[PDB]
Amino acid sequence: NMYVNKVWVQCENENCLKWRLLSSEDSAKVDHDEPWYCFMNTDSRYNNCSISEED
Amino acid sequence: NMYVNKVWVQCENENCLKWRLLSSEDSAKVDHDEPWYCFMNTDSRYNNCSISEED
Ligand code: NA
Ligand code: NA
Ligand SMILES: [Zn+2]
Ligand SMILES: [Zn+2]
Repeated sequence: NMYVNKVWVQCENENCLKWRLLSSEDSAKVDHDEPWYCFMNTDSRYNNCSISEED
Repeated sequence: NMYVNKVWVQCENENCLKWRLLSSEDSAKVDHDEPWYCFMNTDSRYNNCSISEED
């Protein structure tokens, strides 16, 4: 029995490229056929390309 | 671009059933066709059914 709780997703702004931590539910709600950017993050702590990557 | 860093795996000892956090590399090294138990955890902090689940 295994479970993925969280998934990292990369911002596709060529001047950012930061990895953001999403819940697995939120990652499931991303359209893979389109680019993903920081501003699409539901986590308001990490929803902007100017904010450093989460430790 | 997405990446799973960690995966939770459940102990199959009927008197334990605890979830343990594995790296995605370690989870990839588990044989799904066999039961998994706490003692199979490479993480010595959480490799025994008597140890509480990680926060
Ligand atoms: Na540039
Ligand atoms: Na019992
Ligand atoms: Zn960004
Ligand atoms: Zn156990």
